[PDB]
Amino acid sequence: AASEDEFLRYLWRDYLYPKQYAWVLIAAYVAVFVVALVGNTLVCLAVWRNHHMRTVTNYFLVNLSLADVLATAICLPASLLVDITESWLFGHALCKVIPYLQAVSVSVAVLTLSFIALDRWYAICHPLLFKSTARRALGSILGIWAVSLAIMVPQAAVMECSSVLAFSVCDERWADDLAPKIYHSCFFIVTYLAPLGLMAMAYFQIFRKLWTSAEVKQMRARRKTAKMLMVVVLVFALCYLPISVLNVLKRVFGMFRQASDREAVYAAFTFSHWLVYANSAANPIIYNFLSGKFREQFKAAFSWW
Ligand SMILES: CCCCCCCC/C=C\CCCCCCCC(=O)O[C@H](COC(=O)CCCCCCCCCCCCCCC)COP(=O)(O)OC[C@H](O)CO
Ligand SMILES: Cc1ccc(-c2ncccn2)c(C(=O)N2C[C@H](COc3ccc(F)cn3)CC[C@H]2C)c1
Ligand SMILES: CCCCCCCCS[C@@H]1O[C@H](CO)[C@@H](O)[C@H](O)[C@H]1O
Ligand SMILES: CCCCCCCCS[C@@H]1O[C@H](CO)[C@@H](O)[C@H](O)[C@H]1O
Ligand SMILES: CCCCCCCCS[C@@H]1O[C@H](CO)[C@@H](O)[C@H](O)[C@H]1O
Ligand SMILES: [Cl-]
Repeated sequence: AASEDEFLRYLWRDYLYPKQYAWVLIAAYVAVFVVALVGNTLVCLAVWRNHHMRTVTNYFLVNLSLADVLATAICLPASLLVDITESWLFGHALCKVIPYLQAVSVSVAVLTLSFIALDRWYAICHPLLFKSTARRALGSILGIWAVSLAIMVPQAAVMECSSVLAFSVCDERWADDLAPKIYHSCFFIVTYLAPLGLMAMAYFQIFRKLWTSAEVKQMRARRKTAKMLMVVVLVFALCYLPISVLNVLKRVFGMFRQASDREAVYAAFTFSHWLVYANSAANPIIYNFLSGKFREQFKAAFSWW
């Protein structure tokens, strides 16, 4: 009578749920992969074609798309396999490269948003101290890459591919308990908390300032960009909060060592990994709704191809 209820429960646990879980996982990763690649390519195209769009902000936004593409093309497919098998199938060398490239992508992105807020802050709040030209934005972009490429070397250095006795795992090799705590504390503050906290205070001051016929035309244009950039910074802080918190709890507070909640821990990190990659898909979509100049070029792309 009730025996069929027990069968359908084990049918759900053994087959239906895991098959319904792998489908949503792969569809979410694939949908983000496609949208992030097309959108971020359109961003680079829209600025390359439209010469009026070659502002200092948009030159930095193109750099953000390069960091997003780097993570989507290389890191996203690797993260998808790890989140399914929970093992490393790409060998010893890629165990250092891919984790390194992901850290490099995060540094470039947050440093790019920082220089954008810094450029807007001096342009609106404190004029005539520092001149910002597209020629000098290209030099800042190169410095952003040089710094990110350098400071993420220790991340690559600690990666180790160790066999488990038939399958390999890629994880960090730490000689002592204190080093990972100090490193991952600095990682969280340097790549997340400090820049976003400064950015929030910068945009709050920019909001106070923004909210002669030429000066009114200037403000209304600057208002359209501030409204967009504040959303980008807000979506960025949200997309990156879960993984940043999970890494601090794991690496600094020694959590998630018990194997009883294993699947729930995998589910939490998996969704947080996807949220990072979803950010790359969000940015072009944000530019479409909050920027009419990007919207125009995006509509021109769908009409042509
Ligand atoms: C690693 C990479 C770093 C380098 C990357 C560079 C990134 C650069 C980005 C943006 C430029 C920001 C420019 C600076 C903007 C600063 C804006 C600012 O002063 O904020 C005020 C609030 O602060 C205050 O009370 C103080 C608030 C303190 C909050 C502390 C907790 C959050 C931490 C947040 C991060 C700390 C970082 C530390 C930097 C060394 C509000 O203004 P308001 O008009 O009301 O006048 C003040 C009023 O009189 C206070 O009532
Ligand atoms: C899957 C993924 C996605 C995003 C992040 C991330 N974390 C913090 C801020 C932003 N994003 C992480 C991550 O947890 N980290 C980044 C890095 C490893 O990245 C990868 C990426 C793909 C792969 F197959 C193996 N490792 C070094 C360790 C650690 C800090 C992992
Ligand atoms: C918003 C749409 C509805 C979401 C519903 C999610 C149901 C998940 S049931 C799932 O059953 C497994 C059986 O093996 C257990 O292991 C898991 O702990 C448990 O989470
Ligand atoms: C992304 C690829 C799919 C991942 C699915 C993970 C969820 C497993 S649910 C369930 O967990 C039980 C634990 O008690 C086992 O007994 C069952 O055999 C298993 O079905
Ligand atoms: C650069 C800053 C470095 C900060 C990290 C080093 C200090 C350890 S924090 C400490 O970690 C323990 C791990 O077991 C937890 O049990 C505690 O609750 C928590 O307070
Ligand atoms: Cl792994």
